[PDB]
Amino acid sequence: IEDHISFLEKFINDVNTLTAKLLKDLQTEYGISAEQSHVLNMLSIEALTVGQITEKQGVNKAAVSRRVKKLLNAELVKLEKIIKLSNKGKKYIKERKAIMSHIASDMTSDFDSKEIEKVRQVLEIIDYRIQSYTSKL
Amino acid sequence: IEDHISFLEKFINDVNTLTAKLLKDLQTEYGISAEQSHVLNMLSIEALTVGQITEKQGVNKAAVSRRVKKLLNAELVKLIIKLSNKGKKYIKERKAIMSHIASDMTSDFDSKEIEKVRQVLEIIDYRIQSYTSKL
Ligand SMILES: O=C(N[C@@H](CO)[C@@H](O)c1ccc([N+](=O)[O-])cc1)C(Cl)Cl
Ligand SMILES: O=C(N[C@@H](CO)[C@@H](O)c1ccc([N+](=O)[O-])cc1)C(Cl)Cl
Repeated sequence: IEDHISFLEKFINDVNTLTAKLLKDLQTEYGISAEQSHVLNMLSIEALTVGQITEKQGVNKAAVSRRVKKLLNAELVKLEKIIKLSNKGKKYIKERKAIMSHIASDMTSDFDSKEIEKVRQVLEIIDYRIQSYTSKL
Repeated sequence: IEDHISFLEKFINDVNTLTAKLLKDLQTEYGISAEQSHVLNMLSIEALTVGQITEKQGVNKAAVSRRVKKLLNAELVKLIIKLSNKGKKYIKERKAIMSHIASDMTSDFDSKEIEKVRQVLEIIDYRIQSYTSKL
């Protein structure tokens, strides 16, 4: 009830702890820092400004800047202007989705796509609401 | 199933987005960065010796090392490293914000619906941890 908030916090912590570990090598192979990939996956969504990324993240603006340039030095992301992803950066995101999808299947081998449908409908609606709140200050 | 993973990925991204904005003013008011707040947030649960404090985040040796102490000074942390009273009070405040907003956002839902939501995230989390542990 405010216990769901905690669970949700724990659930997220776990996904990060897992995704981190699952993506270690690939990040090494790319030269990437964890916080850098999360920017790449953050842009995997479209294109954002360095303030947007800092404001959607909540870390020191300088740090976001230090990671945004390193991605342009590595040709992982390009510019419009705004900051898009480069193809090099895409094959990455693509190599990520592939590792994610392999494990997600194990853990969801025995589910009911109908069970899942309703649950997702409830989330898209919560997601919709979270976004509206965010825009207003 | 890739679209299911994209959504969860996005879903999370917003939650994180939103929590940041919603706590910014209060974290600034306590003089701490967001990153110092999960450090407290992880301790809202337990108390931890550096290793495990990093065992969840999994980032740098220095990132952990130069935020841990800051907090003792701000006086919201103790060493082990457990919460301090001022720290305990911060969380109380943090939980307020989060709960009112989450409530007033789920309010029109049939507990039955939300419950099946949590039950499917629990099964999913149960498998993650188990899998995590298998490294
Ligand atoms: O933006 C920053 N520094 C610039 C200028 O030196 C950048 O060159 C930089 C790159 C890498 C690192 N290093 O710590 O990973 C620091 C700074 C600040 Cl984090 Cl010091
Ligand atoms: O890896 C993270 N990065 C984001 C979360 O929004 C970043 O803004 C951030 C990192 C660490 C902490 N701190 O509380 O541990 C807060 C925020 C998690 Cl906290 Cl989700």
